[PDB]
Amino acid sequence: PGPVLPKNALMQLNEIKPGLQYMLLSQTGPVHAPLFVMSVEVNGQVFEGSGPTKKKAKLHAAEKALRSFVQFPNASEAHLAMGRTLSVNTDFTSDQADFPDTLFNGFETPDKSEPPFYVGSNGDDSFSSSGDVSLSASPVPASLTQPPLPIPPPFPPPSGKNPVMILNELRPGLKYDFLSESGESHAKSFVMSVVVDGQFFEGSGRNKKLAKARAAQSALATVFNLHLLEHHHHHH
RNA sequence: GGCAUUAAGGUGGGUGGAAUAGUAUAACAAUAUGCUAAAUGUUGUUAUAGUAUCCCACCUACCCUGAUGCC
Repeated sequence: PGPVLPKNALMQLNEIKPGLQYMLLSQTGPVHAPLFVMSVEVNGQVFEGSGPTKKKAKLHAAEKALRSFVQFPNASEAHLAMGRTLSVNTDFTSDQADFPDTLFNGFETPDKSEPPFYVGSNGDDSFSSSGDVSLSASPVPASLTQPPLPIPPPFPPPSGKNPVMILNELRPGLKYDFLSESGESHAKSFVMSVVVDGQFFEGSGRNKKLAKARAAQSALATVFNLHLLEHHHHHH
């Protein structure tokens, strides 16, 4: 239907509030996933809530203490004739609200190019199947819109710019890999590859920096629908 | 065969610099709940800071290749 807001628990607490008290426990963790546990006290009942940042913590705390407090807005008696326990009858289930979507078929080109389409006496294994794999990605199919190579066509490397950061600051939502060399310590030719939005790029060089500058340059221009050698003053 | 000097490239480590990210602290205003009043909440603007992510430069060590000289 739509989103929700804490203003409910906030207003409601503000109403019931006879003069309550908020506490802040924990508050420790990494620099980007800190945990705060705020505990809220009314009439001697305290309820603790664990959220990132103080907002959600105090919120959940307020909710709990609200629901408890509405049953003890005042007191004059107590007992011990009650308690609580645990269970394990929930380690399994019999219902859901979602479904799988994984692959179930796949194929590979039977030859260096597409097979005939006007004959029936030049083979015996290209008209009696439609797939042979569903658990791998080793095939090398095509789309008649780009060469069948595992890589896009060649591109010119940079000569003073550095596309690794531009890309890693316009769309850092990628991953990179590094690939083999071709010498002992001289005439070396290392390479890097990348995967970006699902596409794949690669680039070689005399060192790891130059190789990433070519693989990145390729990834940037293609995925950003832009280029790197057609301007030089877009900013200053 | 060993030794000296000179030069090119690559790799590891250390140091320094920059950008991005989330959180936190502090100030100001507005908006909301009550408006008897108090208090609190929500949002906006501004300033500051440990860290994490990533890059760049410098320094050092190592590896390797070229050139020349001596024995």
